[PDB]
Amino acid sequence: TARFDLFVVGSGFFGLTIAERVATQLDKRVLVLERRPHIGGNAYSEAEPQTGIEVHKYGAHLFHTSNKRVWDYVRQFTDFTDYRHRVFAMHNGQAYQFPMGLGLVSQFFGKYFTPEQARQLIAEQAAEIDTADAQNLEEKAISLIGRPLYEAFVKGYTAKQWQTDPKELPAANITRLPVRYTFDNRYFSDTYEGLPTDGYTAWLQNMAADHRIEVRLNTDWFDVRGQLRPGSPAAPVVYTGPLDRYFDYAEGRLGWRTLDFEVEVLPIGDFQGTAVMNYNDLDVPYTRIHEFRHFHPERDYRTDKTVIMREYSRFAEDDDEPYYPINTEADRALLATYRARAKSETASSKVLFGGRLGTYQYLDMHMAIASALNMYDNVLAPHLRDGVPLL
Amino acid sequence: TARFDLFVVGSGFFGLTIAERVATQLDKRVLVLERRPHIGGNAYSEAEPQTGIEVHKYGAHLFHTSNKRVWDYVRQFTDFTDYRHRVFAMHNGQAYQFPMGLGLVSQFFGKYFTPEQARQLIAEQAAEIDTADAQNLEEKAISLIGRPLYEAFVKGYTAKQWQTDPKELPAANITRLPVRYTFDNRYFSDTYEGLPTDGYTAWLQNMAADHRIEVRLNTDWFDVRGQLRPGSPAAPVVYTGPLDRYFDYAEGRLGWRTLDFEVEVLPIGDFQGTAVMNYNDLDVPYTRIHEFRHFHPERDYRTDKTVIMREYSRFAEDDDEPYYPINTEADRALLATYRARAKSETASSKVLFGGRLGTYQYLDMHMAIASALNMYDNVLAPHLRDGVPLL
Ligand SMILES: Cc1cc2nc3c(=O)[nH]c(=O)nc-3n(C[C@H](O)[C@H](O)[C@H](O)COP(=O)(O)OP(=O)(O)OC[C@H]3O[C@@H](n4cnc5c(N)ncnc54)[C@H](O)[C@@H]3O)c2cc1C
Ligand SMILES: Cc1cc2nc3c(=O)[nH]c(=O)nc-3n(C[C@H](O)[C@H](O)[C@H](O)COP(=O)(O)OP(=O)(O)OC[C@H]3O[C@@H](n4cnc5c(N)ncnc54)[C@H](O)[C@@H]3O)c2cc1C
Ligand SMILES: O=c1ccn([C@@H]2O[C@H](COP(=O)(O)OP(=O)(O)O[C@H]3O[C@H](CO)[C@H](O)C(F)(F)C3(F)F)[C@@H](O)[C@H]2O)c(=O)[nH]1
Ligand SMILES: O=c1ccn([C@@H]2O[C@H](COP(=O)(O)OP(=O)(O)O[C@H]3O[C@H](CO)[C@H](O)C(F)(F)C3(F)F)[C@@H](O)[C@H]2O)c(=O)[nH]1
Repeated sequence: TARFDLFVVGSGFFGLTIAERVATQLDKRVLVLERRPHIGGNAYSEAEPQTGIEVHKYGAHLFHTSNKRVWDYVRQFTDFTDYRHRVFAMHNGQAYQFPMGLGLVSQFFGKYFTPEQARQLIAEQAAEIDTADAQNLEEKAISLIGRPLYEAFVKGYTAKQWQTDPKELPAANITRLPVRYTFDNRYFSDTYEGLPTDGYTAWLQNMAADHRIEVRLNTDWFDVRGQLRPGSPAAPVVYTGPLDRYFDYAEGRLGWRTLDFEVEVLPIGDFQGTAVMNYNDLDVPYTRIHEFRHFHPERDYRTDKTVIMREYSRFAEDDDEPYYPINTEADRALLATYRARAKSETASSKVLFGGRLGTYQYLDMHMAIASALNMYDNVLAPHLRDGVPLL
Repeated sequence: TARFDLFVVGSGFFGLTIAERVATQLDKRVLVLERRPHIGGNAYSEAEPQTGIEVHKYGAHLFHTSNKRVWDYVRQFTDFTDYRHRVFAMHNGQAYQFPMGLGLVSQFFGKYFTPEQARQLIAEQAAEIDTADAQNLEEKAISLIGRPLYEAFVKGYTAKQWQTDPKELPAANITRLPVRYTFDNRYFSDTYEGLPTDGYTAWLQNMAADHRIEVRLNTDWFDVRGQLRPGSPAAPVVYTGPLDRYFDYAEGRLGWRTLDFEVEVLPIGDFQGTAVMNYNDLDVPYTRIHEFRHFHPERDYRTDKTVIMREYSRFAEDDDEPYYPINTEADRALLATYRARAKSETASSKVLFGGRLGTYQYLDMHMAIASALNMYDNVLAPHLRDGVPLL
């Protein structure tokens, strides 16, 4: 007589992966509850009416992974193009090859450097701190790319994105970018990469297309959990919303970063001649500019119009939507207290916590999907199928 | 009682395509005669013993095509990697993004140019001649990329490759390179591109693997045609050797360009950090340098050794192997006389002429394969199957 076998809070890639796996592999009924008027979370996309160009409404999303299982899993719901993401950096009125590589070095220092000459120069300029003993973002970056490059391509950019002292930011944030001594300027270094052939929304709709999956939009979990859970007493709950918001900020508010976007349809065919242009200087407010027509070069759009998007970073207010965890020393101490409360909620009320917002972690699409598969394999499936305790 | 149904002179991509199609689609026996001690022509490759790195013995060969039929045809004999060829240009001790694009323009002129600002600058600097009215290479290049770029990236390079006045060289030679106003630096602009997964030699061996195809190496056609053709009187002949050499240079010698190579195994892991580096300046003898480890970035070779190859251009002597047709006005006049003789040989002795050497034409791998398929479909197959006259 139980209506649902599982509750899922959030229709992001983590939530949809969980819902899809439980519904199709266990033949169970899943209710997905979404606060927003649309599914997919921040991966939600829409076609711009004038051009037909797919616009990433919540910031550019580029898919990439070296996990074969994840790669094989996502291909069940969408095809991928042969797109290879590349980023250019604007500094002092000049566009630079990016990231760290022979192109960047040769441009910034005025002459060509062999792979060995480049390693030497950097080694010299990284002498202050070694890579292994780097506590924070600043120590890590300087140890990897040297100081003169750090000031001209990291200092200003980091200040605009976090508004937090780099000595207080995690070192893992900078290791997201590949450190290279070749002319290769692929922004990612994963085995598999590409954009959804028919868009992200179509991809996300396929994952929730199963008839055993019900998605209720414009619905807040905390407004309806009092009535739904009695309808299905034994049904566990997978929560992917903000971790601190779940406990009503009892111990305090975790530091988040949010983003403002500026979408504009220009009466020209090409604005910058590339997909993403980073702006490292402080004389400009936005961190970077996206031109979505270059996301799909295999497609042919009108050559008299183009759609660009400028990106702005600031602290996430109470009514803002959290995009990036800050993870300072104070933030991590607060996180540990919420992790304890979360661990108690699992034992007391069968509530699991996952996703970027649910765990306060810097998660990409492929990392959240992989994390969702792990939670399913090791936690959810043994419980829903064999009755194994959730923790 | 006829031993062979077809004679093929040359085991290049043109010759092997012809042989493979006739043998498998018509169930006919084909004799392939090769002057060299190996098959594949200039596409022949070998693994360097110290590293295991595939070396293109007769110059770097990059496959690319927009022809779906050709693409589907070649995949029957080999797989292709996701390799995308890119070339960098060395000038005045600095490495430049190549070819014509926003990267090159921004580097050479000292500041960033928008796609519109770039079109303006070039337009100004191309004012002398318009693209449509370009008679030769020099007029075509200047009309496309402007003069200051022409002198710094085309003048010196063209002088080293052809040693012929650019006003006397074909305009089609420069249109091989994509003219761009974006940051895209893909050297080719075809739909399909990649390198043979298991090497070129394995690819070529598969095309001639059929039991109805016999390949005789170290055999010159003109030494054995007197005895072979009586053995198979009705068998046509597909000749892919030098057109003028076939008629013993009766009307004169066509102008060809040959190449000398300098292969070296260096005691370092990386020489230039990219596959191909062009040298546009005259203060260096070689036209470009290839580093073959970057041809296959999906592979992992030893990091203490690397194999490079320097390329030198000069006029093809009598004992040299012709690589590039010069095609001056005098050359084309001589070609017209050989085309008439060739047309007579087809009527009198059933001898077809194809390939880069057989037609004195600037042919790529995909263009020769496509040309071979056309000759098969429209000429050879109707003759060998229905008895239709060859011309
Ligand atoms: C600006 C930005 C850029 C990114 N770029 C990339 C990229 O380039 N490549 C890449 O691989 N990844 C990228 N990511 C990461 C990726 O978008 C997400 O991690 C991904 O969607 C994974 O799912 P998630 O569960 O963390 O969903 P999230 O989208 O982080 O959000 C999950 C959902 O929970 C819902 N929710 C929250 N609270 C409630 C509630 N109370 N009731 C109901 N629903 C609720 C929200 O509506 C939200 O839709 C980016 C993320 C951001 C923010
Ligand atoms: C230096 C160079 C670089 C190239 N790079 C590329 C590239 O990057 N991408 C691309 O798509 N294409 C490239 N090509 C083109 C390509 O290599 C050839 O066009 C291709 O092999 C097509 O076949 P072909 O018949 O023209 O054979 P070719 O190799 O031009 O030669 C055909 C064969 O005829 C044989 N032969 C000649 N005379 C006799 C005789 N009397 N008896 C017996 N045999 C004879 C020769 O041994 C030779 O092997 C390049 C060519 C050269 C020369
Ligand atoms: O020019 C730069 C670029 C980055 N950084 C530092 O690296 C950190 C992370 O860089 P990222 O590019 O990974 O930042 P993200 O916003 O998470 O990455 C998004 O932006 C990219 C746009 O090309 C991609 O869309 C993406 F995949 F990496 C992203 F979507 F997640 C930054 O926070 C900053 O501190 C710099 O310091 N300077
Ligand atoms: O820097 C340059 C480069 C090219 N050129 C002009 O374009 C003409 C053709 O350029 P190409 O690159 O097509 O010359 P090719 O030798 O036929 O091309 C070979 O070299 C390339 C190496 O990256 C590729 O391997 C290839 F495919 F294009 C090639 F094998 F055929 C040149 O003859 C020259 O006049 C220049 O003037 N300057």
